[PDB]
Amino acid sequence: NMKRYMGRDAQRMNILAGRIIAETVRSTLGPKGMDKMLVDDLGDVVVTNDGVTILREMSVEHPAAKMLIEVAKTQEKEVGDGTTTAVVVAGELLRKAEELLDQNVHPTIVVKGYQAAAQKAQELLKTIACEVGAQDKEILTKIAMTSITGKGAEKAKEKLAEIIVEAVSAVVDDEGKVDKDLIKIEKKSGASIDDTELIKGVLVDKERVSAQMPKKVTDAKIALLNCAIEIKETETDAEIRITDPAKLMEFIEQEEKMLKDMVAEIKASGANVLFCQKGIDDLAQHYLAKEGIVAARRVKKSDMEKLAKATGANVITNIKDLSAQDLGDAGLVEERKISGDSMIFVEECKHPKAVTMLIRGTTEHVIEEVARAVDDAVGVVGCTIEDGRIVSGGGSTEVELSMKLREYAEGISGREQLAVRAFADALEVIPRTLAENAGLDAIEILVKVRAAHASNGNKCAGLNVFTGAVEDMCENGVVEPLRVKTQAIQSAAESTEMLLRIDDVIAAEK
Amino acid sequence: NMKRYMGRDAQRMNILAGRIIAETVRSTLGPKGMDKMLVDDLGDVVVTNDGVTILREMSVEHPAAKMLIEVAKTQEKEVGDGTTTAVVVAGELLRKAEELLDQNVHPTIVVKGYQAAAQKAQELLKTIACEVGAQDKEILTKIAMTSITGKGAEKAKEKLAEIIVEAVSAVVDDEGKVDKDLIKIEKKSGASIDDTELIKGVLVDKERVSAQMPKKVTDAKIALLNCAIEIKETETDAEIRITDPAKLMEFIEQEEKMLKDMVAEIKASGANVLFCQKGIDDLAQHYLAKEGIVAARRVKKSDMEKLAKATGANVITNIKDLSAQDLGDAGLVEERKISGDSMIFVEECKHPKAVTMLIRGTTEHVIEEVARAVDDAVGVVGCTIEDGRIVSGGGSTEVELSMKLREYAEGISGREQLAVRAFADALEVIPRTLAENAGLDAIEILVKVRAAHASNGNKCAGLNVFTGAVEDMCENGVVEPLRVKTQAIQSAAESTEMLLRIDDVIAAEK
Amino acid sequence: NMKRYMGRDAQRMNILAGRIIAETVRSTLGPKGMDKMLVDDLGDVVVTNDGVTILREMSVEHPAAKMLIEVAKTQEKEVGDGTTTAVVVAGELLRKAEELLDQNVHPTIVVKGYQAAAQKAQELLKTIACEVGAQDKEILTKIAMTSITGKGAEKAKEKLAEIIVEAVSAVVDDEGKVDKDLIKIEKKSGASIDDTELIKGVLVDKERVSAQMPKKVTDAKIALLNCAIEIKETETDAEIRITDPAKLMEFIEQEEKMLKDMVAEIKASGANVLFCQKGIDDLAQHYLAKEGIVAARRVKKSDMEKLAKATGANVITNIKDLSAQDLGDAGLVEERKISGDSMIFVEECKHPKAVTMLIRGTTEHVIEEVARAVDDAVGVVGCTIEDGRIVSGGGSTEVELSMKLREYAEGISGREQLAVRAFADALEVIPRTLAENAGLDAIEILVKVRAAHASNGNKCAGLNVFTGAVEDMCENGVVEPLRVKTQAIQSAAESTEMLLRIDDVIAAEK
Amino acid sequence: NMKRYMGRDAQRMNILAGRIIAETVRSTLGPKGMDKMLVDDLGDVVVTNDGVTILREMSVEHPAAKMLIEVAKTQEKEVGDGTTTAVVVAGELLRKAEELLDQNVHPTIVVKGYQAAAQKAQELLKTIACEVGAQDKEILTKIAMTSITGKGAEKAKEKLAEIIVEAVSAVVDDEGKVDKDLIKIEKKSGASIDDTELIKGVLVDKERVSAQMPKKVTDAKIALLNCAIEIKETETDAEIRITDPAKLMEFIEQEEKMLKDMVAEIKASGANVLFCQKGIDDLAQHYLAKEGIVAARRVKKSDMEKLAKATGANVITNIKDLSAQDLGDAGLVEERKISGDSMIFVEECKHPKAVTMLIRGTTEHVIEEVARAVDDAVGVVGCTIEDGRIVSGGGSTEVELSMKLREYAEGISGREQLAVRAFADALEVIPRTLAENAGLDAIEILVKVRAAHASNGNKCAGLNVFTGAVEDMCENGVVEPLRVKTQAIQSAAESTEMLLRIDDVIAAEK
Repeated sequence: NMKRYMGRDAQRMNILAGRIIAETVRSTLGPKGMDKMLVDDLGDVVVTNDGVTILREMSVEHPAAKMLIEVAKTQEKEVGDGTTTAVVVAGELLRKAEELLDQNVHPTIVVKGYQAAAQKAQELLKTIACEVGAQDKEILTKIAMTSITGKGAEKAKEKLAEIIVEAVSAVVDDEGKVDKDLIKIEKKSGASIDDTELIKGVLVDKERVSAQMPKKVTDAKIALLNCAIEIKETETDAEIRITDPAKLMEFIEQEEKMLKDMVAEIKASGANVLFCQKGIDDLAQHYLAKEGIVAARRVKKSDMEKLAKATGANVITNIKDLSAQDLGDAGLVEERKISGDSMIFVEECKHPKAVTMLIRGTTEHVIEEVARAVDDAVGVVGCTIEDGRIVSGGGSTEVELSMKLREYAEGISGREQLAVRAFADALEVIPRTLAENAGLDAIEILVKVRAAHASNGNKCAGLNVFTGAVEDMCENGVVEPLRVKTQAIQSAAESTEMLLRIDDVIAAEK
Repeated sequence: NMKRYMGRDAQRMNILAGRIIAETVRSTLGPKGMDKMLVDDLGDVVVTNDGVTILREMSVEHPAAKMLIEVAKTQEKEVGDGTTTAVVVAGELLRKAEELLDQNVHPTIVVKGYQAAAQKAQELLKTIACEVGAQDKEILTKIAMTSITGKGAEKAKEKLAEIIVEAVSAVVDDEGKVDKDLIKIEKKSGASIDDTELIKGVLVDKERVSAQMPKKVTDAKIALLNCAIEIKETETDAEIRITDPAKLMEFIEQEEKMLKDMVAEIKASGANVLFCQKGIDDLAQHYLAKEGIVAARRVKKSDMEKLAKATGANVITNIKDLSAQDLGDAGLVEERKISGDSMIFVEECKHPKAVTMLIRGTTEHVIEEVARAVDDAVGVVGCTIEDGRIVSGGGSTEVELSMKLREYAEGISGREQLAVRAFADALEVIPRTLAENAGLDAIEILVKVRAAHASNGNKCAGLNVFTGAVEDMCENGVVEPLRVKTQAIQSAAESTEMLLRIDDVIAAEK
Repeated sequence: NMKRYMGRDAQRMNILAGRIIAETVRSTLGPKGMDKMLVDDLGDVVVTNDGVTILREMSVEHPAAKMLIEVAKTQEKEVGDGTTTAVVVAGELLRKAEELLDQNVHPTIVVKGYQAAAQKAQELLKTIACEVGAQDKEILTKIAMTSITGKGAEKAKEKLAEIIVEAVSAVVDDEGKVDKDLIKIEKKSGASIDDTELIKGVLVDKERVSAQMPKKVTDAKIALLNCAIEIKETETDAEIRITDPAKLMEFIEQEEKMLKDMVAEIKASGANVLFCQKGIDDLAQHYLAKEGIVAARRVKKSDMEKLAKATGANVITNIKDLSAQDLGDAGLVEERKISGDSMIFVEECKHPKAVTMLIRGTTEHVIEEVARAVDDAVGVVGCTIEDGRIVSGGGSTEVELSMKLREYAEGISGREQLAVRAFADALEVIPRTLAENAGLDAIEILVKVRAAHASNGNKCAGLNVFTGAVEDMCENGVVEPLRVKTQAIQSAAESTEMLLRIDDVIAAEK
Repeated sequence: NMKRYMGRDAQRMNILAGRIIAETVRSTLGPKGMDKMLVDDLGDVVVTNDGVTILREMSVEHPAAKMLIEVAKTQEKEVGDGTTTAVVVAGELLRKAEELLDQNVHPTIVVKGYQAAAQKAQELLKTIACEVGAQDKEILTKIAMTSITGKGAEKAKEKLAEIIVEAVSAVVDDEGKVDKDLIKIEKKSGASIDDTELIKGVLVDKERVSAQMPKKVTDAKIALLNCAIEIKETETDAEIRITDPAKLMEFIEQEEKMLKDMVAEIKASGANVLFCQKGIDDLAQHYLAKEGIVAARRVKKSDMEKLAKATGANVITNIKDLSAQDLGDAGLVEERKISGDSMIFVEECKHPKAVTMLIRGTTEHVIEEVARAVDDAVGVVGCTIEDGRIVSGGGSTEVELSMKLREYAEGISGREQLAVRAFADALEVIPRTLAENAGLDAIEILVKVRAAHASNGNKCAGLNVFTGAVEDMCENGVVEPLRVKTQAIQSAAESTEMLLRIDDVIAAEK
């Protein structure tokens, strides 16, 4: 019952099917891209702009499509959004090989061509790289503004870019390995995007441990405890053997003394706020309250980590080693209710190594996609400070790229010319698809812009989709990180190279 | 319902079916070989070039095909890639026997012939053996370059061969038993092949045990512990019987003292990095951190083994025997995140007995097959230093081999001549299949190259598939280990010999 | 639904069905015999030459066939291979009785005849017995060379016979009860038969217990321990009741002391190699390593037994009784990897009472059947030294046997003549079937060889299947143990005798 | 359950499916074309080279494919073979529109382009027309030799072309409407093609009506009767009322007299051979035999028609009007058995207006396809004398056609350029597909031949598939009727034009 594909059969399936996946998602590309609604088997509803979410959620059957998950997953780790860009070009590359395969051009020649094209593209990528001010926050923000496109919340790119770039600039480390996961994205539905804000510290989704404890403490002295605040029990099994009535109270009171004195030791640190990863004994809560100590229980480990990054406090295992010099600082620690939801807010931190962006919004889908938009911008900004070099975006540079690729094809010649020239031909699909999704005549845009664009020193001329005509991309600030174009485009092809080597598909049906 | 085959019936099935398996995989052979896509019953997708993976993953039904698994499995242990070479010749040997069997040539005569052919081939194998510089790394690398063919990452054979041969030369032992499993292949998807590199030490896929511990230590003092760092519990069952309140704290504190002092003993070794195969008590982490000790927990035993090979450190069971002289060394021990994945890197080791090659790449399939390519090259290089003798490859030598096999057939005569001559005839299928898969007229190549090749002292003349014409294989460096051709070809036949003795197949259907 | 057979009905079934089993396996007989492929219900594949394997694996339905399992099973215990010989004759004996039964010859007369034939055959067996040098190893080897026929690895009978006969001569005991199970056959797929070898000692399929222990020790001092090397626990239930904190360390250290001192006692024996049938405590490994003791854990009991036979070491239960005089010796004990498989080799033993033959080969089937071939040769050689008397083989002697059986029939006369003469007629089927399977005219061979063979003193004239003509079997060394022909042939008939008494078959269907 | 296609959906289906039909039949094109085996639902076997047979016999499901039946059916009526030529180009035209449709080029623009291309092609067709001798039989035969290609009986084109062209030249009428159905193709399996021959007259598959009649008559006097030779019965119902015994014989004898005298009247015409479309009374046979009249009964109407064309005899209804001047002539009328099959042969006719080609051959398939080959040649020869103008064939002229089509595209410009240039691009697929089916590098042939072909006055340069290289088509006589290229190519596109207008497919499942 399972189908078996060899040679041309496998080619027809792999090419058409992967192309069909691309044909499905091609509409999502860029400022003019639209969105998709995916509902799973259990009936749960997801609204997405994200290609990876689309691929990982859609019930993908053909292996060749499943390959795109691997590529897009890597694209997520490096560049974030715009993966549609790579997919669409690959779809054309599949079509371009189909045409050459119909001529019976040897598959290894096509791949040989793409390898040479990758090497030549690397040179071209280094050539198009525009050096920019590595520390200029405002221009960096301008890049972030372009980064915030292809979602409906770019109307507020003003505040949004400010928060996102500020957050990244805050976490800048000597070494580029800066992990954007050190910037927390906190989601809370309710209200609208207008209430979104930057917290120079951390928001903890927990409740005040005891109702009687202070609700707000300004210059807090933060302690981090990962141990439970209870009567400690040994690892070795042990049992009390009582032989006299008074012992009943002596041992009960001993546990009272161990807890109480342990709390006195907590108090002896000077701590005024204490975060516990595990639980807190009811009586512990009582004494801590009487000691004026504000407590948070069962704090999620990753939150414990961000607390350390914000306050400077170190997680202590043994209270006996806990001293005042182990305490961290926060300009304000306060218990807050947002949309009536009790949470513990760590704000105004002195020298936070991590920060948290609070996102507000009308629905779960709103806050999911806005939060996703923030992660996306944050990734590309991170790359932008990681290599202070950019290129114009919007499909404009790919014209200049194909421009000289055609020259290489002419200098190479023969059948290899076909493979490289076809690559170049596919490289132009990006502006072509943008134009079509923008509702414009793509032939008009490509011909006319290509004519203007080529012109030796007219590099930045691209398409303005708002006025629907050729325009200088530079002054409008339509640019992209060098890294995003670099890794996405080159890898897009290099992964296809393996698919092109496939001449036999033997697949069982699940 | 089960089918039963005897005599000719069994012959027709065994010959056709095994031939069909060969017909399926024949396309995968050599520099011009293509790839296959296999998807299992659960829908999981595998992309492979490897014959053994193909046979062990494919749902093989006919026993005769299952036999090839046994041969290919041995081929893997000795020679690695190129198993297609043996399979294809065997397929022709099956066809050649079919023709002779249609004449009713006695099966034992065919086998008798192949036995004589194996013995004569051994003499011929010793004759074609070219002695080469046993320690010449660069020429060895040139061999490795040929070894890296039949995969799409040979574009980077420059760096790749350098790492692979360097790694093997590093682990050279007085005795040839050098086990290439002493060279670790570490896979990490992300980025592209470009980032692949040689680690003169070991990469450990674990996280820093305590967040507060040093993240980087240059000249580290490595200790290897296989015991858990916890309060030790006896093998004999034991229970504490408490009769006084103060005992509760005395025993709790006793465990604190046993742990703490045990840690002091760890500190007394001078160790600055400690690897634990089992777990580490939370409080242990605290004290070790305060002692400035960098710790790794739950370290995989095989990683513990490579750590010993890299640092010189010995795995200690009893801390009481742990002393500074038991410590090993590493030029750098550092906590790193790659693609945002926390790992512990042991680099720049002084005199590493094992090394680790880090492979980067765009997809899981990329890193699987590149890693497989590395294992393959490593095996054939190992054989190459194991016997410093080589032969030309590419099907060229097999012409010279059949050349004199024909002379033997003429000196032997009779019906035995048919068996030996048929063997020789089958021996030429290799260049023949390469030619066909290369898109060329195989008769043209065989006739014309055979004419040139024979010519007494024109041994190295083989086929250049890039220009598609006869060429001197020597100057182009198209060569293979003596061992690979030796074991693969001789065994290929010797296994068939048993199949030829089969005159009755009685098989139940699963 | 079950079928019921009486009288002639049962005769027709029993005779035809058992004959059909014989007709199936008759092709496997002798130097010219072929092989069979049996695949079970689970799809597992077995390749065999062995009749017992064929019968015990085949799904046998008819009871009469199941009877042959009992006979062949006994044949295995006494003579090993050649069981086809007995089966085929019995098949003819069934046919010969059918002819006589069609005349209504009384069943008890047929059996009465076979009883007399067994008695007369015993006299004839004693008469044909050729006395040979009981201790001549080389001629014994020549017998072993004939023993190695009917498998495809007789090409290497040179080395193979040398190892097999040497191994038997090594284990010769004053008493003939020598059990060939005292010679171990060790199988390792990989490489080819060429690497097969004799180990004057034992190969143990286990790993070095601690990585730090010596990997090779020449003149080893072997100790055999069947007890686990751990803190000993009493048979009586016991529990420690701790009342003071210091006890925690006192009891932990007590176990450290019991283990450590126990190891000191091990060291006090002088032992340098220790085999443990059970497990070894992790700390025990540490101390033993520090003491320079090479250890093997979880050693299979039968391996413990062969170790005793090789080294002279005695298995000790109580270490307290272990002394240096209990230690055994081995010329070399070494940790080896074969095909990358860690194993512990006990070689060069001084006065080994057992030896181990290492078999190499390309597939599992190779090593199974080669190992089976070794067991077979070993059994018939054992019989050959057990009674230093032989006869010519190849069906030649059975002519001389029938020759005088015909004389007995003539001296007996009457209906009894028919039974005995028919037995004699069946006795000639062996050379007849060999001839047919050899592709020759069986009537030509039987008539012509019978004419020459009879001739008073021309006993050794038999068939040379290689040149396909009559030849003196003696000079070509085509001979068999007296025992094999004796037990196999006589019993073959004596078991049939019971089947002939069956006049009623009432069998339920499973 | 039925599927519904709109817009792109319908485009993808129509384009792919029709292309797939083309991909199936493309292999059948030209001298190097191969054949197909089609077996219907009832199991009957058809072997064909003919596209129309392929389409009308294959179970075609998609309407777009069914459209090709309409085109090919017309192609059959005008040009006969080579329909694959049109189909393949259309398949590329579908692919070329797919590429333009993927750019969203307006469908009417594509069609507008093809309309202009048809008009320009008409001019180009008139331009390439080579005027040739209208009555030169031998050169005409040379054209017929090319016409006989793409079937395996062209080995005998010598005799075959001679018969076919002679037959056409024989039936030449002042007016071109000459219907080739006036040349009968008579099939008789048996013997081989060698016995094929031209009959200047007609072969009738009927038996001699009376065994006693002459078996052979040289200068026969032919009469054609379409009425039955029986006692005539009135249209009006009538009954005889007998009142006297003698009347019984009077009326019986009256019928004897009416028949007999009617026969005398037949004899009075002088006729010596008589063909009856209906039956012949038994007694009529008797008298006609006695009168020396050779008779054929139940003659098929179409055979009656060819008899008139051969002899000049006119079909008579009323014998009373039959006179000697109504008789036709034949040089020989004879009863013959071929392969033992009695038939009536009308040969050596004086001035035959129709002729019959007798085809012999080994199988039914042989005579079906050879007969089909004869019909095909006859059609294209007919066209060739219908307009005494030809062009080179073999894909050579289509290069020159596209050559100037490219010039038109350049002189037209804009988006219309794309449509026309794409047409031109598709026009080259013919030599491209020939090259591929010829086993050659199509890019090599197209590039190299295009380079030579273009060259102003180098028109006739095409591909010689026998030597596999460029060659002057003229001297080798590789030419085609002006009509065949004209009607086939232009119509091929004009039919596609309608398919391109399809934007909605609503199809029920049968």
